[PDB]
Amino acid sequence: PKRLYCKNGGFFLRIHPDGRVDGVREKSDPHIKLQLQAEERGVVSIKGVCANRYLAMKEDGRLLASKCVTDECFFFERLESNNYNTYRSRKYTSWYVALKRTGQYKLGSKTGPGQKAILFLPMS
Repeated sequence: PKRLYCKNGGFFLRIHPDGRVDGVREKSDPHIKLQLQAEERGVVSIKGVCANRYLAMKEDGRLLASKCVTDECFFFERLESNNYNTYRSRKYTSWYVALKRTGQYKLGSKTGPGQKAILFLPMS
Protein backbone atom coordinates (compact mmCIF):
# COMPACT_ATOMS: atom_id res chain seq x y z
CA PRO A 1 0.00 0.00 0.00
CA LYS A 2 1.54 3.02 -1.45
CA ARG A 3 1.16 6.60 -2.38
CA LEU A 4 2.11 7.81 -5.81
CA TYR A 5 4.07 11.01 -5.64
CA CYS A 6 4.10 13.01 -8.95
CA LYS A 7 7.27 14.83 -9.89
CA ASN A 8 5.09 17.61 -11.47
CA GLY A 9 4.61 19.86 -8.41
CA GLY A 10 4.74 17.01 -5.88
CA PHE A 11 1.12 16.08 -5.72
CA PHE A 12 0.02 12.57 -4.70
CA LEU A 13 -2.56 10.82 -6.98
CA ARG A 14 -5.93 10.88 -5.19
CA ILE A 15 -8.88 8.60 -5.95
CA HIS A 16 -12.20 9.82 -4.52
CA PRO A 17 -15.04 7.63 -3.53
CA ASP A 18 -17.28 8.89 -6.28
CA GLY A 19 -14.67 8.08 -8.96
CA ARG A 20 -13.05 11.48 -9.36
CA VAL A 21 -9.28 11.54 -9.71
CA ASP A 22 -7.12 14.50 -8.83
CA GLY A 23 -3.93 15.34 -6.86
CA VAL A 24 -3.20 16.80 -3.48
CA ARG A 25 -0.08 17.56 -1.55
CA GLU A 26 -1.39 16.49 1.91
CA LYS A 27 0.31 13.21 2.84
CA SER A 28 -2.31 12.42 5.44
CA ASP A 29 -5.22 12.43 2.99
CA PRO A 30 -6.92 9.13 3.27
CA HIS A 31 -7.77 8.96 -0.42
CA ILE A 32 -4.20 8.89 -1.60
CA LYS A 33 -3.58 5.36 -0.23
CA LEU A 34 -3.42 2.97 -3.09
CA GLN A 35 -2.92 -0.63 -3.91
CA LEU A 36 -0.78 -1.42 -6.88
CA GLN A 37 -1.56 -4.97 -7.88
CA ALA A 38 0.82 -6.72 -10.28
CA GLU A 39 -1.41 -8.23 -12.93
CA GLU A 40 1.29 -9.60 -15.24
CA ARG A 41 4.99 -8.85 -15.39
CA GLY A 42 5.29 -5.10 -16.08
CA VAL A 43 1.51 -4.54 -15.74
CA VAL A 44 -0.40 -3.28 -12.72
CA SER A 45 -3.83 -2.21 -11.65
CA ILE A 46 -4.08 0.75 -9.27
CA LYS A 47 -6.80 0.76 -6.74
CA GLY A 48 -7.86 3.45 -4.26
CA VAL A 49 -8.11 1.74 -0.89
CA CYS A 50 -10.76 3.99 0.61
CA ALA A 51 -12.65 4.51 -2.63
CA ASN A 52 -12.71 0.87 -3.50
CA ARG A 53 -12.28 1.75 -7.15
CA TYR A 54 -9.79 1.11 -9.89
CA LEU A 55 -8.09 3.77 -11.87
CA ALA A 56 -9.17 3.65 -15.50
CA MET A 57 -8.31 5.48 -18.66
CA LYS A 58 -11.01 6.21 -21.30
CA GLU A 59 -10.92 6.28 -25.10
CA ASP A 60 -10.97 10.01 -24.92
CA GLY A 61 -8.16 10.51 -22.45
CA ARG A 62 -10.25 11.02 -19.32
CA LEU A 63 -8.97 9.45 -16.15
CA LEU A 64 -11.52 8.25 -13.55
CA ALA A 65 -12.09 5.39 -11.13
CA SER A 66 -14.53 2.57 -11.65
CA LYS A 67 -16.16 -0.13 -9.68
CA CYS A 68 -15.31 -2.62 -12.37
CA VAL A 69 -12.15 -3.98 -13.57
CA THR A 70 -12.16 -3.97 -17.33
CA ASP A 71 -9.33 -3.83 -19.76
CA GLU A 72 -9.19 -0.01 -19.38
CA CYS A 73 -7.81 -0.57 -15.93
CA PHE A 74 -4.47 -2.14 -16.87
CA PHE A 75 -1.23 0.00 -17.06
CA PHE A 76 2.27 -0.84 -18.09
CA GLU A 77 4.58 0.20 -15.28
CA ARG A 78 8.12 1.07 -16.28
CA LEU A 79 11.06 2.32 -14.21
CA GLU A 80 12.59 5.04 -16.38
CA SER A 81 16.26 5.85 -16.54
CA ASN A 82 15.76 8.66 -14.05
CA ASN A 83 14.43 6.26 -11.48
CA TYR A 84 10.87 7.51 -11.67
CA ASN A 85 8.09 5.30 -12.87
CA THR A 86 5.55 5.81 -15.63
CA TYR A 87 2.10 4.32 -16.05
CA ARG A 88 0.96 3.93 -19.58
CA SER A 89 -2.46 2.59 -20.55
CA ARG A 90 -2.47 -1.00 -21.77
CA LYS A 91 -5.42 -0.24 -23.97
CA TYR A 92 -4.64 3.37 -25.16
CA THR A 93 -1.04 2.65 -25.63
CA SER A 94 0.33 6.10 -26.15
CA TRP A 95 -1.28 7.71 -23.16
CA TYR A 96 0.00 8.03 -19.65
CA VAL A 97 -1.36 8.65 -16.23
CA ALA A 98 -0.39 12.21 -15.26
CA LEU A 99 -1.00 15.20 -13.11
CA LYS A 100 -0.82 18.92 -13.93
CA ARG A 101 1.17 21.46 -11.94
CA THR A 102 -2.05 22.69 -10.56
CA GLY A 103 -3.23 19.41 -9.08
CA GLN A 104 -5.77 18.42 -11.65
CA TYR A 105 -5.19 15.32 -13.82
CA LYS A 106 -3.80 15.82 -17.33
CA LEU A 107 -5.81 14.40 -20.20
CA GLY A 108 -4.26 11.23 -21.52
CA SER A 109 -4.08 12.51 -25.05
CA LYS A 110 -1.87 15.41 -24.16
CA THR A 111 0.85 13.33 -22.44
CA GLY A 112 4.05 11.92 -23.79
CA PRO A 113 7.57 11.09 -22.82
CA GLY A 114 9.67 13.85 -21.51
CA GLN A 115 6.96 15.58 -19.58
CA LYS A 116 7.32 15.90 -15.86
CA ALA A 117 3.63 15.30 -15.55
CA ILE A 118 3.98 11.57 -16.22
CA LEU A 119 6.69 10.83 -13.62
CA PHE A 120 5.76 9.25 -10.35
CA LEU A 121 7.64 7.75 -7.37
CA PRO A 122 5.72 5.03 -5.41
CA MET A 123 6.14 5.62 -1.60
CA SER A 124 5.08 3.24 1.23
